[PDB]
Amino acid sequence: MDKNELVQKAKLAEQAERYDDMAACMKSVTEQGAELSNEERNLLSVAYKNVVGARRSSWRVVSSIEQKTEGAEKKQQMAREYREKIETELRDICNDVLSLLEKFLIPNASQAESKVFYLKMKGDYYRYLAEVAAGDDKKGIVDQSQQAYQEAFEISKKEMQPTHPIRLGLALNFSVFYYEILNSPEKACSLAKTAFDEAIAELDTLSEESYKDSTLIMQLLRDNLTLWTS
Amino acid sequence: MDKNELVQKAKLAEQAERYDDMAACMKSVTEQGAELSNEERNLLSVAYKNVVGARRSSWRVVSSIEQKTEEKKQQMAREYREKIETELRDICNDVLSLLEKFLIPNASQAESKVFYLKMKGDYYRYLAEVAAGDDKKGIVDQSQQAYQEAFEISKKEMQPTHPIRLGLALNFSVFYYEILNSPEKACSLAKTAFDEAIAELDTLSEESYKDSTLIMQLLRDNLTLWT
Ligand SMILES: [Ca+2]
Ligand SMILES: [Ca+2]
Ligand SMILES: [Cl-]
Ligand SMILES: [Cl-]
Ligand SMILES: [Cl-]
Ligand SMILES: [Cl-]
Repeated sequence: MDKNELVQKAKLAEQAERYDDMAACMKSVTEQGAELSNEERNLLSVAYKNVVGARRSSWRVVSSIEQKTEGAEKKQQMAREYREKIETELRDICNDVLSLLEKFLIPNASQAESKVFYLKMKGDYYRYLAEVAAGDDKKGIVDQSQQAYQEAFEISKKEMQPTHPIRLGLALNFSVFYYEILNSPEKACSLAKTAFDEAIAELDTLSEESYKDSTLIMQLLRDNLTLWTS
Repeated sequence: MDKNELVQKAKLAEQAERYDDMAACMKSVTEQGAELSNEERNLLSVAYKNVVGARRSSWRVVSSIEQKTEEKKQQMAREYREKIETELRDICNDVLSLLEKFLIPNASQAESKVFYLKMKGDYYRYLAEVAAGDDKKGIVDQSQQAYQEAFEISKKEMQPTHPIRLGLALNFSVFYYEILNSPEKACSLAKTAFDEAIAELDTLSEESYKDSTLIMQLLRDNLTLWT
């Protein structure tokens, strides 16, 4: 009921691996209208990542099965219908997150760190809608994802250090957007490489707190470069 | 809606790791009242094992947290445990109702009789893990009686290397160790099952050797742990 009580409840749900309970708790905290602490922001993000992620993973298995059944018209129809059922769940999750971002999280974000984080998150959830969209609505959704990422990108470039894990994480996800959604491997590689190289160049300005996360994300950036290069 | 379609939906749901959907499909298949095939009963078993399993795992983390508290936090942990318990009991009672109404009555073979009686033992055991005081003694006896009848039929009708007989021995030994706190009985049961399987090891066929030997390894791992 109370804010602090809902946060302790979310942490308990996290430990129980009951992420729908966790998402419900952090949604309620967000809806109280106060700016989320760094802890609360991370709890919200973890909760919804796991809720949407379960559907994404399932949709990837059912869509793959649907495509890899040629002659079975009845079996393919079942897979198609189950895929659509899963899509509807996924869309409702994404729309709940995107509504929270638009109504509470983005307008209340009083620091560049926070604003970049939430705009990146907006980019991610429009990207998850884009993964699942049919041709008519897809171009619009893809553009919404790109615009969110692009605004996040410009703010992080202006306000944040190249080694900042949120700036690096944005570069990772935006490069993935270009590769997987926009089919633009050259743009994806150049964004990823530039982010990696800028972090390498400013290796002095990197504190002992965000020293691990930063270097882990840099490794992921370069892993994508080597993968996409072949 | 038709059995064959529901079975295919269950398999789809399994691939998707959507186990509530899978359990719902196999529940409705069972409720048509025809004896389940080997494939169908295994789908039902996997579905509900995962559905109850999620609650059991959650109940193991929230119960522990409640234990290690000194406060408002304890009452929150208690109430969340109780909520998880309610879900868990409703799952177990669904499975146990399917077992009483459909599965155990229609079981035409000793193999399937043992399979379902073991299952009955398992789901009362999961209720026993979560019971306190009055109800527990009664819950524990139902588990034990299900296992005991299964055990007698398996010894009579199945070879020591049969995976269902071995799996029963494993779960019944775990019942003795974890529910009845009878470690000597648990070890004796597990040791006998392992040794008897080792002694008749030419009585396997190329199909079931992998499952049998995996359970044998789990039996011995428990013996090593429990010593
Ligand atoms: Ca859940
Ligand atoms: Ca599920
Ligand atoms: Cl949940
Ligand atoms: Cl969950
Ligand atoms: Cl499900
Ligand atoms: Cl599931």
